[PDB]
Amino acid sequence: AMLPHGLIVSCQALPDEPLHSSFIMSKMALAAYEGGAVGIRANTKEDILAIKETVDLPVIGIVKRDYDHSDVFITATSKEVDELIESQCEVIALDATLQQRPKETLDELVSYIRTHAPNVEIMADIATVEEAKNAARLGFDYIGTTLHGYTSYTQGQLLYQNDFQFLKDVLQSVDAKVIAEGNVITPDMYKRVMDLGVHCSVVGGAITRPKEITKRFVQVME
Repeated sequence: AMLPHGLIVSCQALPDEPLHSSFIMSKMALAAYEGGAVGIRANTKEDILAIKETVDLPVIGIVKRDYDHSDVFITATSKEVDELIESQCEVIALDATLQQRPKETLDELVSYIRTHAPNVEIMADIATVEEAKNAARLGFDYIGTTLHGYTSYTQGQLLYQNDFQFLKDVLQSVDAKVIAEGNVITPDMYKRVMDLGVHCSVVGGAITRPKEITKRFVQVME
């Protein structure tokens, strides 16, 4: 397995966020590497290639792209997969909910990846326990929780709620490698999720989003 136990840093500034920049994301990933991260989440082929220039950490690649008439935006179709194959990231991740996709179904997209990029591992971005089970059924190499609370049917939910109850349920329903992702904001939460038995945790905003860290300081004053 490409991803060792440990901390993954997500370096995925989108257009219109302050640090949107292949170049800046390559230096964020260099910082995460120097601080002891064991991998990187990255978005778009161009950011993946920039990152692969500054670090040798295995990278988890997505392409975030909206399609009309679909709620699936994380590596929705084989178009995004083909970009990621050219990028040579070690792990291709994709929304592995069962919401309607623009083109291939999720089943078909998994088969597509195994067919055309047999050397790459796959990772399932999921929002629910049933989705996690289905991803295990599809043979995903890793199962992440980034979509928990970020779908229309999980509004309100936060990974940490009720002492990480959702994560507990996920770990008990599958035997696949489970990745805690989404609002892991303190070293203490990170410790907690590793204690609960996840393989890795992914941290984004608490490391690579100074706007969001800034807002957390400023709001104690409200």
